[PDB]
Amino acid sequence: EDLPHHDEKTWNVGSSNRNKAENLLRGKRDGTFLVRESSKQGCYACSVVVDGEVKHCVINKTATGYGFAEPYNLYSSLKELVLHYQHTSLVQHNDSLNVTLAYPVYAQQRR
Repeated sequence: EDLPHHDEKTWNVGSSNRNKAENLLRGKRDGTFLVRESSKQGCYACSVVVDGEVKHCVINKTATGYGFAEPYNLYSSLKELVLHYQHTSLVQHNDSLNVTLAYPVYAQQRR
């Protein structure tokens, strides 16, 4: 059916505090991830949950920055980042993050 990626609130929880994020990250099966801001700083970051621990991936939008974007790959919008980040394995990070952003943190809850 429709994918919850079209919904920003499904993975966007910038309003959630870092401590609140732990609760959101806690109780979630591996694969679930959330996107949030540095709160007051313009820096962005998404946290993911792994069978091993909760992680805080960093994302940064700049004239030429976004977090995921290398000469080989270059994401123009965050919406595309979330879609591909679900098909990309985080293992590459710390060479031990065997997981893929599979479902938004607020995907199961809809208004």
